[PDB]
Formats: sequence, C-alpha cells, structure tokens
Amino acid sequence: GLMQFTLPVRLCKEIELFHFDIGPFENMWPGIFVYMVHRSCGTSCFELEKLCRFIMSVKKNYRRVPYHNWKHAVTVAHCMYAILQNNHTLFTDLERKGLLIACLCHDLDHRGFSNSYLQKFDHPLAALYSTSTMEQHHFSQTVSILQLEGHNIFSTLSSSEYEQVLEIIRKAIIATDLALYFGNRKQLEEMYQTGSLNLNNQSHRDRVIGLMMTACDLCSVTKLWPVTKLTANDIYAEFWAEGDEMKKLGIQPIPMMDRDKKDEVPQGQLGFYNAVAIPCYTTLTQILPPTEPLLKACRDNLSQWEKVIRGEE
Ligand SMILES: COCCN(C)C(=O)c1cnn(C)c1C(=O)Nc1ccn2cc(-c3ccccc3)nc2c1
Ligand SMILES: [Mg+2]
Ligand SMILES: [Zn+2]
Repeated sequence: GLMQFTLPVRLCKEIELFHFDIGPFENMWPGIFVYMVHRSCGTSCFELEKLCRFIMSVKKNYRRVPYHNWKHAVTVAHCMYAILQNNHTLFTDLERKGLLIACLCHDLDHRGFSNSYLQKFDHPLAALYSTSTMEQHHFSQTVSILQLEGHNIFSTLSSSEYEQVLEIIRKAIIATDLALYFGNRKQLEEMYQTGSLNLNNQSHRDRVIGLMMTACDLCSVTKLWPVTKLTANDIYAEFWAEGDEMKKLGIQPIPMMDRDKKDEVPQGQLGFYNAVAIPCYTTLTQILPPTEPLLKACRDNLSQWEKVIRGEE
C-alpha cells in the first residue's frame, strides 16, 4: 500500500519522455511497468501481488523471437504511458486500467510471422480466426492468463465494469492489426476535418484508442536514431525468416521479406514512414496535441533514412 516503486534518477526522469528506451536489463522491465501503472492509474487500481503474478505469466507467454518479444510488449506499454500522462484529463478510470494492460498483452504468444503467412501455411489459427488472425489469438491469450488462479487483476470491478474493461482491451488489441489502421485513420481524418469528432461518442473514442494503439505499436520510429536503426534490424530478422518460410512453401515473398532485397531497405523505410507512420502521428497530434513529440521524432527519423539513401550514412 505505502510501497511505491522508484527508479534511478535518469530513468525516473527519462521514463516520462516519449523517446525513452527501456534498456537491456530485462529484470528491470516488470518494475518499469508497475511504476507506470502506479503513476498512470494509481497504487490502488491493482493488488500488487496479483499484478506481479499477471506480469510474470504475460512475460512467460511471449516467445524468444527477434522483434515480437517481451521487450516490444513493455516498449509499447511505455509509449501508451507517455500518451496517457500527457493527456491526464481525457481518459476514464477504466481506460487507464485497460490500456497499459492491452499494450503489455497485445502480441502475446506471437510466433514472428504475419497473418498472411499463417493463412498461406494453413495454420490452425487461420481457420479459428479468419481476419486479424494473430490479434484475436493475442486477445484469447490475455483472457486465458486473466483466468489463471490469483491472476484476476480486475477482481474488484463490477460485472459491467469488468465487461467494459475487457472490451477496451479486445478493441485495443484488434486495432493493432495494421490492415485495419488505414481505414481507421481515414475516418478519423474526415471526422476531425469536418468537425464531427466527438469524444463523448463511444464509437469515436474507440477509433481514437485504436489510433493510440497503432502509434504505440509503431513507436520504434519515434526513438533516438540509434534505437530506431537497431530496432529495424530485429524487425527485418523476423521479416526475412518469414520470407525464407514463404520460399519453403514455394511462394516468392514480398521484397520486405526477401533477404536478397536487403539493398532496398532504406527506400522501403521511406514508404513506411510516408504511408503509415507520419500519417499516424500527424492525425494523433491533431486529436491529442500533447503527443506532438512523437510526430517530431518520426519526422527526424524519416530525415535519417533520407540521409542513408544519399550515402551520408
Ligand atoms: C504492426 O507491425 C509490426 C512490425 N511491422 C509489421 C511493421 O511494419 C513495422 C513496425 N515498425 N516498423 C519500423 C515497421 C517496418 O519497418 N515496416 C516496414 C513496412 C514496409 N516495408 C517495406 C520494406 C521494404 C524493404 C525492402 C525492400 C522493399 C520494401 N520495408 C518495410 C518495413
Ligand atoms: Mg501484433
Ligand atoms: Zn506489436
């Protein structure tokens, strides 16, 4: 109850900034998350013992893959923490509880492969979940862990508040399917530009939380350049393994997944910044002005990939 988590001074300060890197000390990441729940939500929103037990079972259900691993879960939660802390009054009590949990759980049991590859492989998950295949699985794994004995961190909510929190989590995790981001962001662009955007409308709040999810999920593009560049190596380690597995099913992979087209990464990064990331952070900044540092850092990283192409690195 009177047991605050405290970080060393440098982390205490930098954890409040959008561009914080959680560091290479895995054993500090649970403490970093609890710190963030305690400041974002309150020391009372979860029983510490149940929260620690939930965090450790979540960690165990992330796999040893290059990118979609436990470090990604905690990194995405931190980006959400920074959004929430910069927008203190915009979010409900249930939202603050659900959203850091959603981010921690949003890639549970990821195997390092896309929805596309599961469907070409004919994986059993592609028969159970015909769209947003991995994202429905990540949600199913979150509910499984919530039901383990002594892992119900929501045990003190009413029936209807529990239903509401699990719905915020389900929609927040589904929204991390980038296939859904394009049309979510177009509707938010139109809604904002015609002045129809209404944060009392639940279906509008859902769209805004969806965009916050894409923003936190893609947040490697918002870090200092060496973090961005080193994270991209892990991203391609996965893409290129998927490509290899496409070649084993007799399917030429897309160039993004073909390690033989390593050469064209820089231009592929530009496309991604221009088509996905910059538009994501631009619309987020229109809706939630205090998130502007995410857009500014993304633009800085776009300029770094432009320097790589000009062989200035
Ligand atoms: C939520 O997603 C989770 C991870 N995923 C899926 C990401 O997309 C993602 C997340 N963060 N970042 C930075 C990325 C990322 O790098 N994306 C892309 C997207 C298209 N490309 C096309 C080419 C390319 C390469 C070589 C040749 C031609 C094209 N390279 C890319 C890279
Ligand atoms: Mg995912
Ligand atoms: Zn993710």
